This record gives sequence, structure tokens and C-alpha cells, in this order.
Amino acid sequence: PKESDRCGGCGKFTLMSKKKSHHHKKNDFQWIGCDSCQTWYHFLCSGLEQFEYYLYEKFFCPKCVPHTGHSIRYKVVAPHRYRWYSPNEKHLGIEVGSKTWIEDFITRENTVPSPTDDEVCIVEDGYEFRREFEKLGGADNWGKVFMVKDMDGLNMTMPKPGFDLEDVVKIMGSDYEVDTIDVYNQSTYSMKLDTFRKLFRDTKNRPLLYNFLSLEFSDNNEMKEIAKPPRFVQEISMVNRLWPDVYLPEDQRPKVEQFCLAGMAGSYTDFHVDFGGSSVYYHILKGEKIFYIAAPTEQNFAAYQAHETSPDTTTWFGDIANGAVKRVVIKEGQTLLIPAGWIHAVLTPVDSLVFGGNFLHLGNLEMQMRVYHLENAIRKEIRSEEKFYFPNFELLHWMYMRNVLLEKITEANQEGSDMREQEKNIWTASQIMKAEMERWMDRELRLGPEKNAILPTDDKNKIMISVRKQIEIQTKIQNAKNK
Ligand SMILES: O=C(O)CC[C@@H](O)C(=O)O
Ligand SMILES: [Fe+2]
Ligand SMILES: [Zn+2]
Ligand SMILES: [Zn+2]
Repeated sequence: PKESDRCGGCGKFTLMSKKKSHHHKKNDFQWIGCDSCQTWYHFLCSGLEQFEYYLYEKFFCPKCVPHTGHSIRYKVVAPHRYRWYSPNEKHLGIEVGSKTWIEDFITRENTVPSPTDDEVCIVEDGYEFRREFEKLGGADNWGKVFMVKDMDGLNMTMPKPGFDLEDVVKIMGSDYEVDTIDVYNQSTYSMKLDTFRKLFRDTKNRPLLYNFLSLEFSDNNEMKEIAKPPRFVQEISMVNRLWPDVYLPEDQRPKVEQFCLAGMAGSYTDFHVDFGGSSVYYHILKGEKIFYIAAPTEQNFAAYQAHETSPDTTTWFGDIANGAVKRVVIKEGQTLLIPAGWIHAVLTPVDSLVFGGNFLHLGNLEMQMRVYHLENAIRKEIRSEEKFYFPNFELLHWMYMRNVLLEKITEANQEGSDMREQEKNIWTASQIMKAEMERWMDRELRLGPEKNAILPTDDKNKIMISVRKQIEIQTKIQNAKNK
């Protein structure tokens, strides 16, 4: 509540990877007044970091702290509410992920049913993983979750244990800004990596718990060699296929295959499906995670879909999910491999450091589209576009169809090969991807291009047309082995 008077800081008067803090940078230029010297500051100019904007009831500017001591935070009047500072909320009900709800969930969580052998497969090491994965038909048929106790045989480059946050801030830099989840407030704010470091190392005082979204390091030349996807992931990753480690501008590469995650004990991430129906690898370098997961059945998607567009905020999805939710504990040194569509929440019982990544692959093409449809539906239903969705989803597919599939189909045609003999998978994938893209093309006809579409409609039709033709031709080549 300030007048036409000036900010003591500035002296003036009145997306390729996962990022969420950039949305409410509209608080940056709201005002905070120092409680001592009574000078006013733009939040941005106050010395406060984004995550602290809302914390202090009494703010002391950097010029008064020496004699006032530190700013005073609001009293936690409602531990069971996201708005824990608000007295007018003390009487409302326990919200999921609030401090209250978490500590009450920690006592009961382990009464969540273990999963069936059709849902999750636990193996001792990467060599066994490969055998079991293969016995179930490999990547083209990858449908269950795998937990791999020991990473040997997995061919996944990870740092040696003991590598820790300090190493990360060393590499990325002490000033690097990471999007961090204020867990109790179930919102995302930017925080210096060094500040997170500090908060993390202070094991005694933790008014709020912080857990970082996705520090994606694929463009840090040192980091990107330290922690990588299992080789088998690299071999099936659609993005890696189109943008091989260095055609197609790097500024259009979806950047989600190499993330670092750090989380405090008692951290909770609520149920979701990974953007784009993408699959994930996840190695616990330090700590422990408990995943609560549910199969991607049509019914669980319906259930989950209604849980997300429900205004309700106090019901745990697991509790109204007809028992579909299963518990899996992933311990330090262990690795989790999750294929498309799995619904999951995560509890972090213990201070943790994790390396992981998201990817799209042709073997889950159908499920990826399904999830995509789910996201589109949920978006229409609730304007909560703090959400992050798979960067350049459709563009990825246009490039993949053009650069990869179309080329294969055409080659096969030019030599008169029946693709079913040696390339059946590529053939069935092309048809499914094509059908989905026709839908996109039609939608674009009835309602125009999206706000962000990189590919010009022109280039899209000229691709669609080359494809229809090569597919017709191959369809004839196949029908021709008939009598
Ligand atoms: O480890 C958790 O906090 C979340 C992990 C995973 O579900 C995610 O998509 O980031
Ligand atoms: Fe996830
Ligand atoms: Zn200012
Ligand atoms: Zn002051």
C-alpha cells in the first residue's frame, strides 16, 4: 500500500525445459516497505529472492538488518493449508501436501499395497533388467515399471557416490537459478542454487521444505558428461534420434532428458502423469523415494482426470482410486524405469539427490498420444496453466514423421519391399502416428494454428501429402503378395 514515492533500490517512483517460476514474475514489481526505515522497495529490488516475497510479515531492508536483525516471518497459523500464514483459513480442512497432511501421511503411507508382478518388476542389476525387459518383448512392448537394484549392466553413466550438492553448485555455478517447489505452499519459486544449498545443509531449521523441480543440465558441458540416460534409453529416445549429440535448430530441441533433482526429507509431490506421456529413468544417487503408482488403464485415467479438475484439495487420489494405487520404495543406488502413462505421486522420506530424465519413444506411441489427449482435456477444464507440458510435442512428431518414418517407407517403396518382413514396427508406428497427425491437421483447418506452432501449415500439408502417398504405395506393395 504505497504512494507516488520512490523505490530505495532502483530509485524509481510508482520454454524448452521444465520451468514454472516465470509465471508470477508479476510480483517482482509489487512493493514491500521496510518496517524500520520505512523506505519502499520493488520486491525485485528489495534483495529478497522470489521464494521469500511472501514469507515476511515484518520486512527489514538490507540497510536495517545490521541493527534490526532479520525480517520476521508470518506465524504458521494454519499448518494444514497451503496459505499457512492465513488466520481466515485456520478452520478449513487439511489440504494434501500441507505440513499437517504430510506428517499424517507418513504414519499411514506404508499401509499402501505393494504392486503386482504384472505392474512392477524388481531385478538385482542391469544385466537381469535387460533379460527381463527382453522376455517381455523389449522396448516396443514396454509396459511395466522396473526397479533395478544395482546399475551394473545398465550402461548408465552416473557420478560416483559422494558426489553431492556442493559438486552441483560448483559445476552449475553458485548463482544459477533453479525452480524450486515450496512444498508446504505447493507452489514454485526461483531460488539461487547456492541458497538452496544453504537451506539444504541446515538440517536443524526447516520451517518450509524445498525440493527442486528440474535442473536440466544437458547444455552444461561438464554436467552433461557426468550423468546420462541408460544406453537403451538413448537408443529409443525420439528426441535423441532427431537431435543427435552435437539439422533441426538446437533452440527447438525439447530439453528434458537430463535433470537433477534434490529434495528435503518430508517432501511430497502429488499425483501426475509425466508430460507428453513420456517415460522416465530415475537413479537415486543419495537418499530414498517412495513412489505411489497406478497403471494407465482407461478407467484410472478417467478417475485421475476427475481428481484433477475437481476443485477439491483435501482428498488423496489414492483414497478414491478403487485400490489401483501401489507403493514402491526406491533406495539409494537404485534405479527406476517408468514407461508411458503411469500415474504417480512421490514421497521423499529422506534428504535426497537424484538424476533422471524424460523421453518419448515409438514403442509407447499410442500411450503417449492418449496422455496427450488427457492433458488437452484437463487444460480445457481448468485454467491452471502453471502446468508444464512436453515442449514442442507436435513439432517433434512432424520432424520424426518427415526425417525418420517417411524416409524409411519411401526407401522400402523404391526397392519394392514389403515392410512387414523386416520393418513391421516402423510400419505400424507410422500409421498410428499418421492417423493422430491427420486429427491435428483437421483441427488446424477448423480453428487455425496454435499460438505457438513453429512449423508453417504449408510445410505440414506438404509432409502430410508425401506421407499419404508413400503409405498408399506401400499398402499396394503389400496387397500385391495376394492371389
Ligand atoms: O521425486 C518427486 O518429487 C517427483 C518426481 C517425478 O514424478 C517428476 O515428474 O518430477
Ligand atoms: Fe513424474
Ligand atoms: Zn525498484
Ligand atoms: Zn530499512
